Amino acid sequence: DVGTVVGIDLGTTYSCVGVFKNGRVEIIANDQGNRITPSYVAFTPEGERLIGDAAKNQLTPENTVFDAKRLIGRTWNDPSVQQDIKFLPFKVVEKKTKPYIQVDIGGGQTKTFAPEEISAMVLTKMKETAEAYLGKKVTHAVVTVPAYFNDAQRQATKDAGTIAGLNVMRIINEPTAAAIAYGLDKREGEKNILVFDLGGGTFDVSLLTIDNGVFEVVATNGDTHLGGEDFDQRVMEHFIKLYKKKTGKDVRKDNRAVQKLRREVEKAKRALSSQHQARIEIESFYEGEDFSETLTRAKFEELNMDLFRSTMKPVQKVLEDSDLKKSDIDEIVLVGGSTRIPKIQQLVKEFFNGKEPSRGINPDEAVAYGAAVQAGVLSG
Ligand SMILES: Nc1ncnc2c1nc(Br)n2[C@@H]1O[C@H](CO)[C@@H](O)[C@H]1O
Repeated sequence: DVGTVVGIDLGTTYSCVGVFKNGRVEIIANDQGNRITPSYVAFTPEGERLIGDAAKNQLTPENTVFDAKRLIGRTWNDPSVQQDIKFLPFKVVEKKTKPYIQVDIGGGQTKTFAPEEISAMVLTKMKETAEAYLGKKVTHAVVTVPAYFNDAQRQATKDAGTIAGLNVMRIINEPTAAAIAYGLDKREGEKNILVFDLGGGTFDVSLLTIDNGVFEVVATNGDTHLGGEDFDQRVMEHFIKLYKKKTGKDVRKDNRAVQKLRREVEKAKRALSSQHQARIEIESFYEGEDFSETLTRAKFEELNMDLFRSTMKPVQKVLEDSDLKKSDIDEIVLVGGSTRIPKIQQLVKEFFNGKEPSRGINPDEAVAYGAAVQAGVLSG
């Protein structure tokens, strides 16, 4: 009837899908062998619709859609939308009071998609990912949303699901799913949970309270324009300025050379979470002339220190807005791949006077894991 219910984390930049199979949560890998899929849609001049990794990694930016999560369930005239469309390379128009995305789907053919139709495309990819894994059709799902999502934003995420052919049984808050994944629900008494979520493009701090398996979101903070990509971009600036000093050339003149460096800078960033040095390598790069340079963990930290330190400010504001002190935090939950960064981990620990955060689940998978825990109960 309800079949195997899937747990889907529908993120701004990345998405993740999990299932409960043979007594445990399984985080499913896509057709590219990745356990997280970029929340990207691209259209090639030939007319092919690309979703995920193929859409993000395609060398080309007017016909590449991403960050639909910033527009979903919002009106065109929403000041947040108006501010956001200034940074989006694709066209956004007013249609049916909403911010519809306009793209050439190939051969000069123009189409408009509501932000829930783009999220539906990402959700279809997640569903295809789970169906390939399970060997059968998926009809039902548990989809997570940020704790601050209002009525319209939650309904539009439910609508995205319906378009993708999914019955979104439950909409669950992302920090709550993160807490469920660490088994913080299975505890007795009253506990205060600080969820520190540093994603690809958004930073969210949530103060939750657990009272006998029952969660309550007390206060939320963060910065909607601070995430992992901002860290990639700081590294990008360093290498663009250095290539200017070493060759007198301007890398930014070739868009594909920028995308190549962006992909290499992102791989290097991930490597510096485990090791102390990473090398970037690109052929030919720019004007046939090759690219080979190194990045140290210490330099990455120095290029991003102000952005890293800025994350402590909303943590202070949630504590105040919940009338709590550092001593009142029983559990610290780290969410998002960016929390793998050793300096981010050091900063959060020292802010909580040596208190160690929960560890076990990968922070980039915790929300889909928690969603897959709830999906399991619902599957039976
Ligand atoms: N190991 C890691 N070290 C540093 N960053 C990482 C890591 N893994 C992931 Br995934 N990321 C970044 O997290 C964001 C998505 O949540 C993206 O910007 C990713 O680049």
